[PDB]
Amino acid sequence: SLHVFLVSAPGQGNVTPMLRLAKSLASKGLLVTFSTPESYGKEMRKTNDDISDQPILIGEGSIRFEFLDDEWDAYATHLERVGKQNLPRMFKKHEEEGRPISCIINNPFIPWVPEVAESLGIPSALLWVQSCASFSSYYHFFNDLVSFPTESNLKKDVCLPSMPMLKYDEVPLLLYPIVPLPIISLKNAMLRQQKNLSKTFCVLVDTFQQLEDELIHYLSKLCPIRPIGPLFKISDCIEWLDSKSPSSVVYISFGSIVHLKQEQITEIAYALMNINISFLWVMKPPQKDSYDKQHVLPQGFLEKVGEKGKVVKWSPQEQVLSHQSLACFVTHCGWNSSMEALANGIRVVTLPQWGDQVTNAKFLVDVFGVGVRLSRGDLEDRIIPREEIELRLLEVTSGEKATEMKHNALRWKKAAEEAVAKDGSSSKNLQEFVDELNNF
Ligand SMILES: O=c1ccn([C@@H]2O[C@H](COP(=O)(O)OP(=O)(O)O[C@H]3O[C@H](CO)[C@@H](O)[C@H](O)[C@H]3O)[C@@H](O)[C@H]2O)c(=O)[nH]1
Repeated sequence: SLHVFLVSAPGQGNVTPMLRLAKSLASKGLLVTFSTPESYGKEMRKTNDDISDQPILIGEGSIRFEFLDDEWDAYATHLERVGKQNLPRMFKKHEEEGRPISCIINNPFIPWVPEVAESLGIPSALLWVQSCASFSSYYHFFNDLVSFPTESNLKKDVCLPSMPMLKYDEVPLLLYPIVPLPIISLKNAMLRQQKNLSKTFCVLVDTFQQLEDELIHYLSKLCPIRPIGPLFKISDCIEWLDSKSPSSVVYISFGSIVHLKQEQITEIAYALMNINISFLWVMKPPQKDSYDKQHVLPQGFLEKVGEKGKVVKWSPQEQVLSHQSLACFVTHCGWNSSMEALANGIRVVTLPQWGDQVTNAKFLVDVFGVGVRLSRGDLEDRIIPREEIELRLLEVTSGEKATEMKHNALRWKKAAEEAVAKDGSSSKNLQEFVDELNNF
């Protein structure tokens, strides 16, 4: 019935939640138009045959794919410029066909979208694609409410409300003073998103109330949040895994962006060879425009390790992480992977790299209690050697608190599944958002 337009920044980290939310809304019986820049839509339309220029009927609703014309930080202003003109182009064609948009939902890395929305008098909504503690970090940074590291004091602790104390290198690294050249682009977009929050009536977050309970209430009277996660639940690999014994495979994957250093890759392989543990390891091939090059393994690696180890280029990570044969998840602690691990009951080994990964790894290890810390990310600037890698793999699988960390994980999978059930907090939140879309 209701035409709700969704628009994502390019990239797995942003498209996966927007699309997951799109499927949620369509299931709730709405016309949902997902939109992403064409240069990126090109790459998911080649790999997908059901991204097929018809609505995919979901529940009582449907999902049409109207990619914004990319005409393609130099890119950031280009996407803004092109987009601020071509977006209303799409809201005229749509309106003048009897189906006009009643809400635009964007993610932070296109923070100008709310402006365009309010320019046309369309209500603007924000899908936050990180944790509520990541939101709270940015909100308090932008509004200058709590003290943060400065060039004058690069190592300052930070005390945010209803959060553990974070060390200088546990707050999302986009807020760190020492920021490389391109990293400034995303920094401003996050801060630009904090600015336009005034122009937004609802902030949706892929978290569940039990996971970040006290922070969500604190923000409910400051900058209210709507937890509607885990979105992925609300909305050769397997057979090989089907042939292992339960709780025995080390699964390793660092998402679609992180490309570790060769030296770091080598210490992981020797680590896995040494302790002779079963593993599934995603080693992402690079972009064919070099930039950074394909990794290599030790010689005879695959043949020394044998049936115990398996290297793939990409993985059905949702299917993998629900698999009883997994023992742990060496993760870069992206939020989409952190939520997948939490809602599947998987213990983690944290190797965060940049952005909010350091925060999420702080929480998984010290707050959520579901894993072991392996590294501290980019400000640490240290090749984690094979011996501590072997060390954390034994702590998380057979150490003293291994079963305790397992129990913790199970209870978070229990609590994640309550929230997504028909009457749970997140299902209710999501319906009350649908309840508010209609009423206005
Ligand atoms: O082999 C793989 C590896 C990953 N995934 C999927 O890829 C996504 C990974 O997302 P995430 O865990 O969020 O990793 P990144 O792509 O690095 O996410 C980026 O965007 C997120 C939202 O801004 C931030 O939390 C991260 O810091 C940023 O790196 C998840 O849906 C995984 O299931 C696969 O299907 N197969």
